[PDB]
Amino acid sequence: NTKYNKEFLLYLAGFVDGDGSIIAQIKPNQSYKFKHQLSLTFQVTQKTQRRWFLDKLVDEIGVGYVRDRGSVSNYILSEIKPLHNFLTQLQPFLKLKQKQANLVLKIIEQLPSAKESPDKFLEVCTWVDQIAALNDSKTRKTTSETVRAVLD
Amino acid sequence: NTKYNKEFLLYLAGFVDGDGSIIAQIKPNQSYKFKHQLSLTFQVTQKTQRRWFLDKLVDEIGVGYVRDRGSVSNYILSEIKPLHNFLTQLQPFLKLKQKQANLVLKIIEQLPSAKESPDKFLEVCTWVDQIAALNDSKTRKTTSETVRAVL
DNA sequence: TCAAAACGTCGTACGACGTTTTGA
DNA sequence: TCAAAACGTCGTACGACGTTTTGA
Repeated sequence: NTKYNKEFLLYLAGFVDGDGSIIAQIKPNQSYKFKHQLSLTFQVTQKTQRRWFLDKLVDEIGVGYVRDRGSVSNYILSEIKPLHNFLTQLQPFLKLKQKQANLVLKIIEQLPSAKESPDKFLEVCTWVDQIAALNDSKTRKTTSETVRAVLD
Repeated sequence: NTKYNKEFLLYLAGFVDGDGSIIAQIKPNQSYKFKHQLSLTFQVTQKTQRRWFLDKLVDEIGVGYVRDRGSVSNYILSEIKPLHNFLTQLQPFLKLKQKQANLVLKIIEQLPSAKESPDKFLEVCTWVDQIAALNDSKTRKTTSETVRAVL
């Protein structure tokens, strides 16, 4: 892993609480077993002028990347093992997004177990619902209950 | 004149850097000698469902109040002295808003110096701009020129 | 099959201002 | 003539999804 110092973890938990985003998706893909991918994405969208912030932010955390969208850039971390580490250390300090982080961790820890059984998959898809609910969910298309459809 | 928890200062500096607002307005009013009020505001906006978090702020910081906006809510701190204290302690831990902090600080300090000698009042009004420059301003109306041309 | 990356999308919510009153 | 509250309101990000690709 990598072990994050407490001064830094404190600041970050603050900044994540206000300006930052924890996303959980079920992505229709024909390529998979259950024909859905479970993606966890942690992300912070800054204004490209400020990319230095997201870049320093890449260097400090030591994992993940910055994508330039044009006027805006994101810091993205989709890598599961580092993500899990990041979110365990941050969770204790989160005053707002704490539950979503705990839900991301629960989802991750159970990921392998979910590939095995169909109805076990849906139990995990519900948590990626519960996560969605804790954001203001707009364009959401694929839910846990969309999956149950095909699974039959 | 409260001293703050460095643990809580770090979290807050992180929070403010992301979600916080430092606003410097030149607000024309007909009362004042120079016919402008000088106004500093540090605000945090949160959906009213989360209003407790705003209350926590009123508590941890000790001063300021929550305004219920309907579906959303603001924590406001407009009191100059508490604001100068708060920003002094927070300023070293600010990354993204760091500059704004030190302007509101340097403004607050020069306030009485501005109450007297308008050419200095102008010099200070200038600092409001530079703050508005660090935010991306949208509806900005009254500026340091707006005042000056009337001086 | 899977973890990841790559990339496309858009309706409004709210930051950052306004204006005007209170209570000295 | 002040500080400080009260209250009002708009433009363009942007957040939270989305689809598709990559390479083992």
